[PDB]
Amino acid sequence: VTLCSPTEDDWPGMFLLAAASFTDFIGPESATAWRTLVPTDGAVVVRDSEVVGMALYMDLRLTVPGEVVLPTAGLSFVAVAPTHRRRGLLRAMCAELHRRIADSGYPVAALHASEGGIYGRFGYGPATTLHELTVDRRFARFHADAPGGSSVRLVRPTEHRGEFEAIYERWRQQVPGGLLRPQVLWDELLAEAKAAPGGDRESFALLHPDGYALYRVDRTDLKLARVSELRAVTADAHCALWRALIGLDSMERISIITHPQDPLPHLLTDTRLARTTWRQDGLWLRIMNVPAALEARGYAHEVGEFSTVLEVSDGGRFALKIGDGRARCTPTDAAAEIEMDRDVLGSLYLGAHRASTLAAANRLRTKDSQLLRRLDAAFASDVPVQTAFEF
Amino acid sequence: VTLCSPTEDDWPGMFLLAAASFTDFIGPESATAWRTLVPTDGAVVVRDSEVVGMALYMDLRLTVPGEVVLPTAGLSFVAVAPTHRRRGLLRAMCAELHRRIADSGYPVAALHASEGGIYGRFGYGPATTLHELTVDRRFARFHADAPGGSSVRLVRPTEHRGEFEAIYERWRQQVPGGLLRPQVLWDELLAEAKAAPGGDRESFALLHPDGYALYRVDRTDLKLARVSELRAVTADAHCALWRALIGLDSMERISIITHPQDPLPHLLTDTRLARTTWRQDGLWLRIMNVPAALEARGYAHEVGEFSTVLEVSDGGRFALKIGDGRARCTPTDAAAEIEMDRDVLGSLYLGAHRASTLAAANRLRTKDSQLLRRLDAAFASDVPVQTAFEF
Amino acid sequence: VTLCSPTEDDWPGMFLLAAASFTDFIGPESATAWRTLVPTDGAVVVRDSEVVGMALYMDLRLTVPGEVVLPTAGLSFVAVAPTHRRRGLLRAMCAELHRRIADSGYPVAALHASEGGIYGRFGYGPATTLHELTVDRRFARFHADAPGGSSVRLVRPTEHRGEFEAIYERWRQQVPGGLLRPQVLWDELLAEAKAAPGGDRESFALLHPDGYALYRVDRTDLKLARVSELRAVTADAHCALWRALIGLDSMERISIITHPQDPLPHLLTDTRLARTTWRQDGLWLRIMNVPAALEARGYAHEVGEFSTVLEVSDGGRFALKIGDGRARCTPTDAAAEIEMDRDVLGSLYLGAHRASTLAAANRLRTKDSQLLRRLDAAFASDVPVQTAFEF
Amino acid sequence: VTLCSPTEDDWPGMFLLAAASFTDFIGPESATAWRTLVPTDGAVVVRDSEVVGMALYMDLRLTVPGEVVLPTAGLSFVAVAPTHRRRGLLRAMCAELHRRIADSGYPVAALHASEGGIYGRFGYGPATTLHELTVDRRFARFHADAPGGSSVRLVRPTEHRGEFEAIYERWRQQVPGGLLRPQVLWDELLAEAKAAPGGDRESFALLHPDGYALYRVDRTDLKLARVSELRAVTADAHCALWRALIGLDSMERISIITHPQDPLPHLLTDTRLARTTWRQDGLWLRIMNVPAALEARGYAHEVGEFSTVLEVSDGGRFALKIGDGRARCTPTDAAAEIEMDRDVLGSLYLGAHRASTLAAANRLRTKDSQLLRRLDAAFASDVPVQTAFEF
Amino acid sequence: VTLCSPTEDDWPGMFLLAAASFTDFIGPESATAWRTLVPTDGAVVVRDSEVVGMALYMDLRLTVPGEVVLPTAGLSFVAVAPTHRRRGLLRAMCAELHRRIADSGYPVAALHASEGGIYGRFGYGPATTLHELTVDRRFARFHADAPGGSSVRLVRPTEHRGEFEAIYERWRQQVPGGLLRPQVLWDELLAEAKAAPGGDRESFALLHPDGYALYRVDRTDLKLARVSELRAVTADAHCALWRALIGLDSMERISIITHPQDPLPHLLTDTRLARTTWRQDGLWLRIMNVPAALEARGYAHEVGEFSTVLEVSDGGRFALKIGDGRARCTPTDAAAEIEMDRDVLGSLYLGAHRASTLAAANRLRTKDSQLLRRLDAAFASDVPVQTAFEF
Ligand SMILES: CC(C)NC(=N)NC(=N)Nc1ccc(Cl)cc1
Ligand SMILES: CC(C)NC(=N)NC(=N)Nc1ccc(Cl)cc1
Ligand SMILES: CC(C)NC(=N)NC(=N)Nc1ccc(Cl)cc1
Ligand SMILES: CC(C)NC(=N)NC(=N)Nc1ccc(Cl)cc1
Ligand SMILES: CC(C)NC(=N)NC(=N)Nc1ccc(Cl)cc1
Repeated sequence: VTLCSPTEDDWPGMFLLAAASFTDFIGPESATAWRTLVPTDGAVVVRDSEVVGMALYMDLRLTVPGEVVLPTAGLSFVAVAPTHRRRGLLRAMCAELHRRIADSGYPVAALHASEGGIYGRFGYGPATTLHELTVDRRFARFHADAPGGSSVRLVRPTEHRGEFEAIYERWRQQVPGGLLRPQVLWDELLAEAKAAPGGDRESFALLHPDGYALYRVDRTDLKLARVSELRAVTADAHCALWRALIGLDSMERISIITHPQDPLPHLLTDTRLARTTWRQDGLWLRIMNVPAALEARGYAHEVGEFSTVLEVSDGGRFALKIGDGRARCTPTDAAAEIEMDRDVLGSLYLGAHRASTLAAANRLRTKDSQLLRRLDAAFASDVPVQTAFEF
Repeated sequence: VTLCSPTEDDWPGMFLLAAASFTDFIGPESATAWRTLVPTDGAVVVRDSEVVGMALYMDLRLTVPGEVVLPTAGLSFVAVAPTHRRRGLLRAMCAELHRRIADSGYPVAALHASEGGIYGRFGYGPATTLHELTVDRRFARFHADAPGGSSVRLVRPTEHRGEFEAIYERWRQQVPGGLLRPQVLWDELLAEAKAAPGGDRESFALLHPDGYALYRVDRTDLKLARVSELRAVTADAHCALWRALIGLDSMERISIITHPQDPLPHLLTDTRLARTTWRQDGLWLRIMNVPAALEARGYAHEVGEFSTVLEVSDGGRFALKIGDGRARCTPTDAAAEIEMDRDVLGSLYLGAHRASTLAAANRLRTKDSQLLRRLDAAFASDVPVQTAFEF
Repeated sequence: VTLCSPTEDDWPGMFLLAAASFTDFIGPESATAWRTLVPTDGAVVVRDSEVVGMALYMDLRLTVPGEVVLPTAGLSFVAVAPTHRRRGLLRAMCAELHRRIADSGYPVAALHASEGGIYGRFGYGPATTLHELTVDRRFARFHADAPGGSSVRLVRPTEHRGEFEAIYERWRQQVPGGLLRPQVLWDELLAEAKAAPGGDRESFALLHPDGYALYRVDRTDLKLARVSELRAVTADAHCALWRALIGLDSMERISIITHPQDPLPHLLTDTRLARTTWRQDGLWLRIMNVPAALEARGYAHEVGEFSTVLEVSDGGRFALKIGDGRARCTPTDAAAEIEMDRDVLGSLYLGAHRASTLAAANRLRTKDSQLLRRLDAAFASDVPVQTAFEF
Repeated sequence: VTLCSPTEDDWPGMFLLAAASFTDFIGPESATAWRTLVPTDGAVVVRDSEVVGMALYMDLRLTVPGEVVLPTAGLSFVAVAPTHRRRGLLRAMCAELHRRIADSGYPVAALHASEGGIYGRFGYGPATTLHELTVDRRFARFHADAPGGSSVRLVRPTEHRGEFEAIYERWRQQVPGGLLRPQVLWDELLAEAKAAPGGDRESFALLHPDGYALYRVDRTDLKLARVSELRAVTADAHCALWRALIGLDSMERISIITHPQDPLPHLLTDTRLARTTWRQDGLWLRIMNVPAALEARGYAHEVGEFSTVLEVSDGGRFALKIGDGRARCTPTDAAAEIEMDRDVLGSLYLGAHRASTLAAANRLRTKDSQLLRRLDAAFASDVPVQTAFEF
Repeated sequence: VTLCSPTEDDWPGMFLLAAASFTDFIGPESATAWRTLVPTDGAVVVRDSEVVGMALYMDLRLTVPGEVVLPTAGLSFVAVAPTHRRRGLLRAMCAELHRRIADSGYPVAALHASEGGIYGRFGYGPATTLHELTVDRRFARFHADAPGGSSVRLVRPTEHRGEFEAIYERWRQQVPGGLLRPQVLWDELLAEAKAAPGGDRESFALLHPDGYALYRVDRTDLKLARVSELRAVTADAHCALWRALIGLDSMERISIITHPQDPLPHLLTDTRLARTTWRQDGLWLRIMNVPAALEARGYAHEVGEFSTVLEVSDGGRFALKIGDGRARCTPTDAAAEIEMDRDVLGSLYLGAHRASTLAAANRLRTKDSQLLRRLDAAFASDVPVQTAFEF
């Protein structure tokens, strides 16, 4: 077996492995559009001749706490032929891409995991949490305090592309987890909004000056509406869109994949009607350069200046000083006050997981409980972390 | 209809309403043990003659952030006959008990809600969150970092009552949400640990010096073990008990009703195996005396001294100064900087809900985003809020 | 918001609201064929610019007891945008159409209800009952008395359109509930008889000189045949078609949406094999002109001449004389002997609901039990009321 | 009603009956390809004018024990209109085809039965057994002894047609139950390997020099892979293909319709993971000429020479001598030592059913237990009987 | 941890581990009756003080092909505390019991496996196959050939204990897999035949001079009868009992756990009505002494004398001569012609698995296909292998 950058002649072999590996593999046409986000030298293949393994990264822009946008290597299209399992192909492909990503200057890599048990050992930690809420809209009444007690329009998505793009662009710059959505991914999204013979029903949109929701009736459950994406830049827009969704009088239930701090339940007289039906890891992060990542993000202003020594397992030891919402992270050989594997740092990085929770599992080790409280407070995000789109 | 404290002659009428109202109504014997926690004048009935409504409170001790224990009026046994709906009986009974609770000197009242839409309008806010985790133990492997890589014993619960009582007593004093469990409730718990003809299977216990788990196989799904209660005072005890539960080799699944910050998922190589199968409000709080409650709890040391003016809707306006982890809360007629209904304060009080999340639903109103960040940080609990036992 | 007859420019806005409101919305092509049944001034829209509400009526011909055919305004395509709920749009649109229908000379309006709780307050009463029967054909044996112990042919529907049209035309003139089916609706029916990729299987027909059945195998349950429509003008035809349907030896079950007096169960040695799997209101009626409707239908010859005074709530008081199967219905200020809301009269009108049943719910009020027996007998239909087709 | 060979003018009438009778009826195009396997005079129709019954046979080649290939009449496309049940059409059509098959010189006829209770009385006995195995691949580990501890390639079926044809051709000559697969059936198979809108997902192939597997992900259960066909000429190929199928890491389950002696379970450390989820009769046989069939197949060499007298109910009495793996079967009027109906002989013929098992049901009658043991041993097949393809 | 024979003081500790390990653990009373089958020194415990592991064997009598009865060590009550997994306790307990069993003179050990992946590596091979058949009795018609076209009585089990014992005793001596059922196990069986509050319904019996069936209606599915045990010594008795079971006119379905050669399906006009709903390994065998086991059983008379050399992996090499239905098995250092692990021999031993099937998985290795055919024929059982009762 050999590992190398694919030639044009490798891509049909890659698309066969993709079709056999991914049920959501639209086809070679969709694949060729995503391919425009893959840099030169962003892809590796393993050949036995025939393609038996592949992996690549896309050039992404990820928003982190403090509204800072990082260049991010988005791992995707990772697959090993069912004929070639347990031969170290995944480890070899991840080692080569990680070498290329680090050499190229990316401070972070990111992925969506097909299973929970793979990517930890390669230094990825789950950094966003997906939370599905299902509302029994038949009983849903808005609280007396809820805003907006007709700013929303029901529209055809393909006729309002410009407005969706501009709202999304405002949203993604404000929210940790936000990703820049390039033109080719808007092309894909609006092509999926069409009804397909034997497939999805037509998508509709609810459009506010400061937010939109895209939804469709479920293929088989005709009383369920699924919200594919709701992006609101203001609380007024979020509440106005939910008032419209709860007005889908022919549905029994509205479901959305959202984040744990979605204020929806608080909009209703019965908080219990917004039921959590599913929870899962969303975006995973591998911190490629510990000092560049820790100095780049903003920190909570509420915690007073403090200094510590952080060791990442096989990733350096650093003097970490955090104050006035900024970190300075410098090499040191001083004794470590905090130790953790690289994956744990990625889990902390967008504020989705508390240092004290990881400490209670012994994933993060310190003898100082005051230092733990300070890290928890500092790494917290003012704006709750959300998940942009899967890749 | 008349509202009054019940006489001894009213109790058979109350037990009939209870049997008709509550499916979990063990019987008059269990009821008579809980009755020892009801103070003189802790109960009201409505008569049409026959009992058509009832409500009472029990004397409880609730742990709040800072390890402070508050006298708490636990509302329970609330029922209105199906013959007497929509006649204002619940509002009349809650108004009278709230008068008695406030006059008696309780700073807080608490309940478990049969539905989500009732108790908000009486000033109760959901203050703890129940989180059911279901583990597919067949795939569960402990992370290399997990502690305890035989401190636990498999025992009969009724033979180790003293040890369970002492561990629980340590747990409940340390954790916000903790409740003192009186002798009569230990009597009930150990009577429910017995197998019943046509009912529950036998409970077993896993016992560590610093924690215990009580579990039983499900009545009908013989491959599911349900953990009824796991109380761990140390991280080592928590991990050791889960190692033993994952060693129940005849089960496919282990389920527990826990809290959102349970570190279990982080103990495993695959965090996704600890699946969230259910989430719901647990304990609800009504703040009866705003200054006594806000001055009693401890606050985060990480936030610097700040002053604000808080108005509770029909519950006073106060100068609120928070610093060095303590609050001072004094009458003022100065302009309000923060306004919220009483129920919202109860939701904030144990740190389960963020001020910024309630603000995004307009349940809490301020024009100062810096003040919101400061309240979020100050009201946060170092020790995650848990739910003790239902009542 | 403004209410008006739509211009040609409004129809794309109406088709967007329709797609978002109705899951069964084939598309703009099907819509344009139904549109040929809508008279000039048969449609209203509400604009905010954009269409946020719509309603129309079609010109129909409804058969009532005595084989009398009434011009009928069939309400359809009624929808309010999810953005515009609770603003009185439905009440405003129904008030305007009802004004136009009454002014145009229609004695009755009719609809199929999307939910049971809407149309009562606008004067519509459920007037036909849908009854789904599911037969376990594996056990079905015909009684010794059953007729037809090969008059039926298995055919392709599109090749026998003329014969279906002529049988249906005989059926609809004989049966209360019958509707004239115009050419455009035969076009639609035969287009739905085609198999669709990802959709319905091919329909087949069973054809007798005096009846037909259209059926298809269910999309997903391949052992269920669904009869979409069985129209039999004679008992011999009805029994012959069921003999053929019970001969679908590859099916386990045959289901049909029929009426409560379907004689099918009586054809079998085991009446219980024709199981009632679903029951629901079918056609709803609003009596627009009380005297024109009550004088138009025929009444049971078995009841002797009687006179009464009927008051319809806000719909007039009338001297009602019924004899020799005919009614005379004239204005009076004499004291009322019978009172009911308009919706109740529509429920009585085709004989689907008994006066004595509505009296027992206090929907119809009299102090005379003899008068109730006389109304029950008079309003009964000799020929059981059936449901023609949905609109 | 009349029975005759169809004219070209009958075929549209036959295709209508086929569409109404068979849910798996691809269409007239697929039907016209299978039609090339039907000999002149291989088809009968019943007319009432219109086609109300049909039956035909195809020219097949069936492998029997000893690697002997018999000309076989494959009954197929048998249907009676639902209008014409219980009129003896099936018996009349089977009697005429059986006359033509016997006169033409076929020693055996075969079919796949739509139900288990029809074909016994026409002399067909179930001769192969279908066994569905479902593997929970997440737990599947190969035994230390299992062969092949990368000979297999993941390929697109349509690009390797030549290789599939050559492996299948080797398989079908070696295994009892094997059928020659003509070019038109390879055309059909590779056309079904394509994804269909609203239908099947794309098929992939696993290709070894000495075996192949064709599989697809299930339409609706996206964690189930269904193996449509696995043909392995060697044990090494069988194990190598299963290693690759168990490497489909995105599936939970792999299902296959195989035979009772599939060695798969023995390849795994946990034999129980290969679960039997379904069992059913596969190919049915009617022995048309008792001596030609019994002399044609090979018998077990392990049993010593023996002689008996076999009577088939209304099918002759024969002196049957079996030795050195060969039978001689000659007319006799000597007393019968063994008696059975024709269907029972067909059940014994490929070794799928034991003589002693049929004797215990009194389907085969002898007074000699030693003769039963000898027949069981002689009729056993060295190579386990498999099912080729349905027709 | 220490391993030793338990004292009387250990048994309460063993019964706690048993209750926690086995859901079917009736209680200490049932346990004390089974305990009478455990020889002195038949039990081992591991102590940490407290019991953390246990295993024992019972003295059984197992019928093998040729109606030979072997003393058999039945392993049972094997459990390791969930606190003590992965410490080699099971391997240590099995090694000690196997030492004691071998020293005591048992030629074979046997068990029922809680999972399929444990006992292989300790030399146990699955030797019987459990086959659940579910009959839709509503369609079941007996074939014209079926025997018995009133020898059976419906009786109360507890009144006919003597007759059940005598039939079972005849059955168990005739059938490979048969076990002697001691008086204490008849006591248990007849105590389980009683209805329990919240548990099983009453059992009834069908009693023939030469067979019995015990059955009960399912706890929850009131249209399912479960046959717990059917023992028939003659084909006439087997058919007569099934005629009576198919006469349970209030049931839809009759289920039984039987063996793969049950002739039931052949008794019916539709063989497919006896559906295989479940298949699993039953009894597992460990051959403790290869020559004593191979010389003890009878072999097929149909195969001519042959000689080979068999090597069992770490269990000896033997000259194996089989002729006239008897084996001679003597030490040799000649080259092996056949090799297999000990577990494989146990799988072959009662005739449930074919040598050629195990060879195709490479669990049995020879270069001689003629030798494989001879072993398959020789190890076959004339009387099909059945499973007596679980332990
Ligand atoms: C929504 C998700 C599942 N879509 C993706 N998986 N992203 C994706 N398919 N990514 C991808 C990237 C590059 C190429 Cl060349 C081909 C595919
Ligand atoms: C575990 C919960 C549901 N148990 C309770 N509901 N508490 C409870 N039943 N409380 C209660 C309190 C007082 C009396 Cl007199 C009777 C009953
Ligand atoms: C079978 C039923 C549901 N079909 C209808 N709903 N009727 C219907 N769609 N009616 C309708 C009438 C007029 C117009 Cl312009 C557009 C649609
Ligand atoms: C895979 C099976 C179900 N396919 C078949 N049934 N065979 C089949 N359809 N046979 C067939 C034979 C001849 C003619 Cl003309 C038309 C059809
Ligand atoms: C029917 C089966 C499951 N019953 C058994 N497991 N046998 C069993 N429990 N055996 C057993 C043997 C000895 C003792 Cl001391 C205690 C129990």
